[PDB]
Formats: sequence, C-alpha cells, structure tokens
Amino acid sequence: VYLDRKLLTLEDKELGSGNFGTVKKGYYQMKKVVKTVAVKILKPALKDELLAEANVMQQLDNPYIVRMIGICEAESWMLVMEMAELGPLNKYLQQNRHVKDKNIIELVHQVSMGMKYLEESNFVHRDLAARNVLLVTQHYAKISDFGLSKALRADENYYKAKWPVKWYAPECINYYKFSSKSDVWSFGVLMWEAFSYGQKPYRGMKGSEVTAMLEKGERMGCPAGCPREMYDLMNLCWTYDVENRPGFAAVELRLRNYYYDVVNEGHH
Ligand SMILES: Cc1ccc(NC(=O)c2ccc(CN3CCN(C)CC3)cc2)cc1Nc1nccc(-c2cccnc2)n1
Repeated sequence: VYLDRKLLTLEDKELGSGNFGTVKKGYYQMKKVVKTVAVKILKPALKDELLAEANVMQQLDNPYIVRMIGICEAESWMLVMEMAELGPLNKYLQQNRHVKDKNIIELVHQVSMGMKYLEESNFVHRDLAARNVLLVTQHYAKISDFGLSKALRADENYYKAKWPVKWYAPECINYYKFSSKSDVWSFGVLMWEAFSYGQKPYRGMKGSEVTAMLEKGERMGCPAGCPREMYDLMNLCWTYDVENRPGFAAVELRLRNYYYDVVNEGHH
C-alpha cells in the first residue's frame, strides 16, 4: 500500500479541484518501468475518508475498475492511481459528438462488466455516474471514485445510511438502503447521460421534483438517436421495485448481446 514520496513526481498543473483537494498528473517509479499516475491530493475526517477509499480499492482487481497504486503521506495524504488519459466520460462525449452509438454501447457495456464484478465482490459504489467513468482510450472505460463505496455485511445485501439524488434509486431516498440494485438504478442514469453525450440528467429540475416525477412512474425520455434497445434497458434499470429490478449479471448480459448484434450489423 505505502509508496515512497521520492519515487513520485507531480506536475504543477492540476487536472481537477474541489473541497477535498486536487487531482494531479504525475509519475511513479515502478520496479522497472515509470508509470504515469493520477494523484488525489487532500486539502481529521478527510484523511479517514481517503484511507477508507484506499481500503476499498485495495480489494478490487478488474480491467474496468481504476487501479490504485498506493497511498503516500507527505505534504498531504495522497492516493495514487493509474491514469486514464482521456478523462471523465461525460466531458469526453460533450466534446466528441461524433462518437458513434456502437462505441457508446461498447463503453457502457464495459462499465456493466466492472459493475458485475463489483456486485460479485459485494461492494456498493453509491456514486455511479458518467462523471465517474474515466476513459483510458475512446474504446476503454474504467469506473472510478470509490469515496462513497461500502463493503456489504456478510449477512445483508444492502448498506443502510450531500447525496447525488438524481442518480439515486427511490429506496435510497425512502429507506436509506443502498445495494447493487440501487447501483443498477444509477447505471440506468449513467446510460442516459452517455447516450445524451454527457448532458446532465433531469435538466432544470430540483431533486425534490425528480423524486416526485419518479414516484408517479414518470421517466426521462429517449435521447435523440439512442437505440430503442438501450432506452428499454434504461427503463429496466429504473424499475421502482427492488426485487424485480435486474442485477448487474442480467444487465451485463443484455448489453453484451446487444453489442454483439451491433458488431454483426457493422460487418454486414
Ligand atoms: C485525465 C483526467 C482529466 C481530469 C480528471 N479530473 C478529475 O479527476 C476531476 C476531479 C474533481 C472534479 C470535481 N468537479 C469540479 C469541476 N466540475 C464542474 C465537475 C465536478 C471533476 C473532475 C481526471 C483525469 N484522469 C484520471 N485518471 C485516473 C484516475 C482519476 C481519478 C480522478 C478522481 C478520483 N479518482 C481517480 N482521474
């Protein structure tokens, strides 16, 4: 886990900023190769949050989840991760409107593979949104940002708790219950965002109006140009009943098969 500050070189320019601190690009000297890294650098509770985040990432190993290199206590506490050069998915798609539907399916399918793994691992992400999907290439997505994530108890399939309300399942709001199934609800919002080239969901609406809309069985409409199959999958993820909502094994299989259909169409 613990890295040597002398082997880490940080760039002056920042990639992002917020209340927690900053994200910077850097280099870490590995056993032989040098490795480009993204480094979350902290501004009592905050240290514990970062260390909890590191504890979760330590336990994960999947091609579609961002890898932690380790942590370092220097000028500030730092979390050192592999770099995804193209950055957050929503910003990428906003800037690259030529990205084709097939390519979007490919990316969201990769996210569903990472989330099928996270579900198998019994961790709940709790912040699954397009902003937290990072692109290694235009054809390779990874899930990031495990700051709100929780390891489920051996005897329960949910964690009982601001909140990113527009990505939250109704039971998260009504009962404070977070499960892989609530992450599936968030994944439906993520799909919507991706097929909307990074537009924010529920435009112009307050969180409380989104909760009212949802309780009435109402849902965002189909993004321009979005395949009906993918919109149907968003609706499936937005199943109000937790038991009937698909888990990620079912979601991933639907996407996998549709992606194969589109790959076939392309060959034709
Ligand atoms: C290549 C790149 C370009 C930009 C960013 N940006 C960010 O990490 C970031 C951080 C905070 C915010 C918060 N925020 C303020 C600005 N606005 C309006 C959006 C919300 C947004 C983006 C990351 C990367 N790459 C990258 N690669 C690997 C890992 C990470 C990474 C980022 C954050 C947490 N954990 C891992 N990040």
